[PDB]
Amino acid sequence: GKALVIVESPAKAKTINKYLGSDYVVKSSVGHIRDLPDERGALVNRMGVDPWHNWEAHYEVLPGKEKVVSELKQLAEKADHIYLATDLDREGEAIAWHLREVIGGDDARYSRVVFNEITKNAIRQAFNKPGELNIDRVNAQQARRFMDRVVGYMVSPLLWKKIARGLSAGRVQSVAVRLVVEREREIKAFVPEEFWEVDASTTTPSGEALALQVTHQNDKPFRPVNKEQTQAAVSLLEKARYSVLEREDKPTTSKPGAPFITSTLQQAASTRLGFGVKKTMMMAQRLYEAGYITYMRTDSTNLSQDAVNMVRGYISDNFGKKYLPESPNQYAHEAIRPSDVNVMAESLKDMEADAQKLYQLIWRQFVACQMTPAKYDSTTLTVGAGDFRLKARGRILRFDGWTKVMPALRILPAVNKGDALTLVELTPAQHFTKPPARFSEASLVKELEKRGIGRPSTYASIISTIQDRGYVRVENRRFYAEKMGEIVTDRLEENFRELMNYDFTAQMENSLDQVANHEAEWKAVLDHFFSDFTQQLDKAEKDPEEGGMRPN
Repeated sequence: GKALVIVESPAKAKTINKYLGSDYVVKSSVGHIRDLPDERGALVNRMGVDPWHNWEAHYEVLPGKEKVVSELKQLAEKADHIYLATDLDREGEAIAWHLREVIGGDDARYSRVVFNEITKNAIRQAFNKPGELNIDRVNAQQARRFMDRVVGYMVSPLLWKKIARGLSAGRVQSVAVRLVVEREREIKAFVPEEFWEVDASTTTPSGEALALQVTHQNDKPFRPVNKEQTQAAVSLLEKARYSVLEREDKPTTSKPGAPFITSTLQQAASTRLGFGVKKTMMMAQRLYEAGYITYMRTDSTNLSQDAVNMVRGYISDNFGKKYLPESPNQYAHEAIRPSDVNVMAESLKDMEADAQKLYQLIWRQFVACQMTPAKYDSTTLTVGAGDFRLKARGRILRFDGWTKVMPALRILPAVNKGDALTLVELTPAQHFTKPPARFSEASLVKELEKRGIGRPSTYASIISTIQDRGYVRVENRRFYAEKMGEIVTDRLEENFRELMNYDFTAQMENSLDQVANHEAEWKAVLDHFFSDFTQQLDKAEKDPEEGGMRPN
């Protein structure tokens, strides 16, 4: 009679039931239901996957999930049609595939509903228009997991043998570790270069104070490398006559950022709220399942016509016509944004302080992204003093614009060209060049994004995995490569060069994308991967004198 609707969690179940009437019975699977646990039978047994017999797999129902299978199966008969309401990503697709496979029955009896938020409208549309299970996206998800399995299960033994028991290799994890290790070595090997800067304090005809930075001497960039060059220049600057050579006023603006995507949210929540990548995604997931924000795994900065018109309505009524663009901002599945702009952080019920803060961050970025630019009247003064050229840069806020939604918060004095300035004080400053900055949780996420290595569904698992596996650590909010991280990275780089290659790893993500869009076949892709991998693994297993992996 009714329509059976399956979601992956009870939290989602509860929310979505609010928007589905009596023709539907909503049920959670309490998790994922089913999943995995030159051949060597016991290896295939362990992996659940057989690389030598065409990727044939052995899925088993997770522990405690047998009652679940019964419960769903029995519900499945009393219903005329079944709606697989899993999250929209490839993993959600595969979870839906598992539910269908286990429940059984005629395919025709199934629909796969997609939605990027759990609201009255998004739900009514998802079910009005319920499509079919996309086998390609399931295939793309299994390919990824089959290759992750393979690397984890087949490379790890080599590390136990050569290096130490209990070590774990990760196909992409090793690559992330590899970024941290390279940095460690950069920092280690850096030799700072000494250089000085001289600033001069002056006074305007008006008596106003004006600070300057020496930029040139003899029409060439100014840069003493030691105290004596600095002192020589200080003696001359002391005697020179200062005059304004040029005043460059120019209107400048600052634009608001695009709305959040998985990567930029991790960075922002880390940098602004001191939240770690894992905490952010867990809180973001709860906000999403509770119906407060759009889906947290996305890389699209797209905003729907309705989303944009409701925020413009909000800006118009709460800030005013001058904060509202003439036309909506187009920045480019949807970005992460609140589901209803009229819902404030302070009003979330099932959420705690930190998840409210993250909502507030998402809400402000969303509102700010559709507001007008901030306007500043900027000035750049170029001064002349003998053989020297000095500069001063300032700006005055003209109009706050988008910054109005953000919490509340150099102004050069007016001078004219040809104006004389009286030197008040000269202040030399010793400086040293610095090595490359350590990665923070944000810089690392940004780096994985920039290199095409991470994905919205992986960013945080990569970040957390490499730490837990003892390869790198985070202290004073920065990443440090552990010795075992360096030990494993060198071994891996030497014997599994292609596996560790950055471009090859980015290409695997695209090869996966190719499968999801029917541009490649999963098993063919798994075969290509396994062929390159086993030859690598064949060599690495030899003795060091024949090029295999070096021990200890």
